[PDB]
Amino acid sequence: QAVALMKEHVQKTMRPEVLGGGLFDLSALGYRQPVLISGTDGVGTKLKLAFLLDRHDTIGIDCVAMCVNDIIVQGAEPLFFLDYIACGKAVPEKIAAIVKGVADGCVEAGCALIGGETAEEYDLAGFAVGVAEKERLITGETIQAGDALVGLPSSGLHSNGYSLVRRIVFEQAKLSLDEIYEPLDVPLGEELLKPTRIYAKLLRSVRERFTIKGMAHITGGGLIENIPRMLPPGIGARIQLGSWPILPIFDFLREKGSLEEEEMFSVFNMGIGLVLAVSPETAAPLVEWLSERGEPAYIIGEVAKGAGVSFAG
Repeated sequence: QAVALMKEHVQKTMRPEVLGGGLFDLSALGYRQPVLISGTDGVGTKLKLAFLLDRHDTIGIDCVAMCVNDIIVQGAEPLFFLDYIACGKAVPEKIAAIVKGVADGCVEAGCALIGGETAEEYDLAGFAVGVAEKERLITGETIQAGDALVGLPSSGLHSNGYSLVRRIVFEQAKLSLDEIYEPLDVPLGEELLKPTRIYAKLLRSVRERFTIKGMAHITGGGLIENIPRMLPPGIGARIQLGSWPILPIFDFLREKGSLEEEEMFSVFNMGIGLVLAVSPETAAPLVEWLSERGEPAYIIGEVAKGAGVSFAG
């Protein structure tokens, strides 16, 4: 049954270009000068929570999101994904649940799960491949002083800063994953397990109506480390504190862990999972457009001559 359920999950991700191992017929898409963008990633310490809660049908999404979000910031469209599950002994139902999350993420990203491997607690590793029109690569090179930074909200902690989280919730506060602590509105275990947002579909819609000069996926190192990766040399970012909603989970962690402001921004996404750089005149229109489709967005700052990220207000 587990195997049967596993095949059903994979089948949902299929797209017409997949030709029965699965091959991907790129020629069907009609790219003139195709450039392949790939990436690999592991969930990380967040996996430890999956173990403790015996809930494995969502971490697969985090895995897919980490690989896919990094691909789309370069302007690529995700094509296919492959997973690698390592474990002591393989329990069918367990593997089936891990794959289900991967498939769900793949469905959200629009990429097909064309391959997998279960080799004999566990560890998950994902690999995504995307493609972009060579002359349509988003490099951030055209970003100039004065451009606006529009941030799209994260769903929560996403997949970074879990080492610190585990230290705070287990070593320091000695909390229970089943308890509800204010300002959180659900059990801590559930909050810490919320899957990472996948921005693939949204960005594909946005890019059809607007010119995105650059993008940054907020992962390791937070806003501080990732925003500069999309900016040209000589250009820095000025973030306006209080221009976007800092999710409760972060206020919770700051309190329960007696954390300093700088450490926070150096580890957590603080509420923003993807930052977009656009010309000044595009900022408000973009935000309004997203608003009408039920997507919140915030003008979190602007770029300026210099380098690095600084905060104000």
